[PDB]
Amino acid sequence: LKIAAFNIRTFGETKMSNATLASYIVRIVRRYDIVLIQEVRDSHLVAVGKLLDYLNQDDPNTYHYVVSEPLGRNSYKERYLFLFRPNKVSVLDTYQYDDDSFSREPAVVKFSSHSTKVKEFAIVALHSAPSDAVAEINSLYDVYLDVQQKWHLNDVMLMGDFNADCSYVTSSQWSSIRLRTSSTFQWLIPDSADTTATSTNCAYDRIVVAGSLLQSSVVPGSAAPFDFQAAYGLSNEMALAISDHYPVEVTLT
Amino acid sequence: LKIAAFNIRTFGETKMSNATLASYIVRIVRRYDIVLIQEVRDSHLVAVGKLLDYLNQDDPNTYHYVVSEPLGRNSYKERYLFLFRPNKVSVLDTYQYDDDSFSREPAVVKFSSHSTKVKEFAIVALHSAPSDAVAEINSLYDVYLDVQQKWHLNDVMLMGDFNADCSYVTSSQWSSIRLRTSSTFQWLIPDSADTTATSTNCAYDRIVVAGSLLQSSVVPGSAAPFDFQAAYGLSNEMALAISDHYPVEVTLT
DNA sequence: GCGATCGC
DNA sequence: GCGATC
DNA sequence: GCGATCGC
DNA sequence: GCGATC
Ligand SMILES: *[C@@H]1O[C@H](CO)[C@H](O)[C@H](O)[C@H]1NC(C)=O
Ligand SMILES: *[C@@H]1O[C@H](CO)[C@H](O)[C@H](O)[C@H]1NC(C)=O
Repeated sequence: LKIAAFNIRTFGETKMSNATLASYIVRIVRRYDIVLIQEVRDSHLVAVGKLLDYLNQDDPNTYHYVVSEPLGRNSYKERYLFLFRPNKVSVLDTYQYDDDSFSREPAVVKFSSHSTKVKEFAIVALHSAPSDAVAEINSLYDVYLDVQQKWHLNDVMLMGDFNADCSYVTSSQWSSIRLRTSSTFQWLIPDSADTTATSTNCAYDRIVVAGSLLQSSVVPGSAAPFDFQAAYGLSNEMALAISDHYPVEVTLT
Repeated sequence: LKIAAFNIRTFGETKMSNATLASYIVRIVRRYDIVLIQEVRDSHLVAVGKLLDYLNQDDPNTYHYVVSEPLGRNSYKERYLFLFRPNKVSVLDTYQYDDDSFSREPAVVKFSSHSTKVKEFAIVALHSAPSDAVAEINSLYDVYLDVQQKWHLNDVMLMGDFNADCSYVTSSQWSSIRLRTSSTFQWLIPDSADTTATSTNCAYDRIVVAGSLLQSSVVPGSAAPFDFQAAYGLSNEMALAISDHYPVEVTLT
């Protein structure tokens, strides 16, 4: 099973209405069984509708989805969108963590997976606020505890664009982040990875796993950023038109 | 007499050490009798030394100067530098306004001018904080009153990079700015001027005059931004390497 | 400092 | 058009 | 979100 | 290397 987290810069009607752009997004999305799409700025779900239409052109149930409400303290809101192949996994339950620790309160989905060692697991999504990256990543530790009590599940994948490097999270701040220091979690995407399509070299996008079953289901060395620029022979300009971030992915067995 | 205010993006040792860059700065500076240079990030005055050396290669007294101390609340400091031709004008007095209304407290120079209608006038320099543009421009009204009481002088020129347009000062904020609403002042650079070398079209840099004598000394239509890119046949890249702003200038008679 | 979209 | 973001 | 220098 | 800016 292939899972990815993808920050698609300002995913909305404008990008989904460009046929060239749409085609590349569709291509990327089709690589995965489960894909978290962040930065969905689509109050009426018109862009999301268009995407599913493309994905479901040959079989109406190729992909299904779960979408959060528009999240944000002020006028700037984003949804978390989970795309999944219904023949591979099912959604057992979902929940919106709500506390005010986060700009975009984490969306949590409990999945059933027939084809892998782990049979049931949750995914916690987070597109952190660049400005409050340290505190938010640190707050995810409490979300993990929450999920654990709510569903009696230890097998949890924490994923998204954490802004977890470069100017947002410096080297001296790591020690104050419980999600990082705790031995309960395994960070699949290392600090040395480059998850940006831009000129920077930053490990913004992360994949964090907790639980013995989930940890043992991970295929060694499968976790990495997917450089779509290199894969598809695009120019930097074309790559940036799709997104400023690369998806981060992992394979489960 | 020709007076200008020029924000030279990060004026410092790096820019002054590039001979091509230095040459263009020198060319620009030589157009004027009095020139306010902002964004001087030169704690030891090495860049300022180099500039004067160029300017004074043929006659040791071609240009003289007055420099403020490094100004700023925190670690980011800038000096205000006034370059003047000593055969044209003299410095009678200077003063550092100090209150905490400003990020970079205005430097004030009182000049003597033999060749023009106005014989004595002050120049108030301000490189406002982009973020607190409205309040700072509004605070200049109080500085004007200050100068007026200190020296019994009504002939005052307020100049610099006020960040007075586009996202920093919007249309609905103008009415709260006393320097703008008061009939005491004449705004020489209009809102329709473009003072940036970048792609934006903004009237950031301004020239404001108070006092009857000074107002009547102004040559009608002489006040404008000096587009050095167009003047010297530079590429956009070369122009931006010099500065992101154009000098604003005026002629007095 | 810059540039972009959304959602009014 | 422009504010709140990334 | 990005990129630049200074001044440690 | 990195924080405080523009
Ligand atoms: C799609 O976006 C790209 C990359 O930004 C193009 O430049 C193209 O202009 C857009 N769409 C067109 C009209 O088909
Ligand atoms: C001067 O700066 C320019 C413009 O940015 C050049 O690209 C040039 O590389 C610099 N100086 C050189 C070494 O002489």
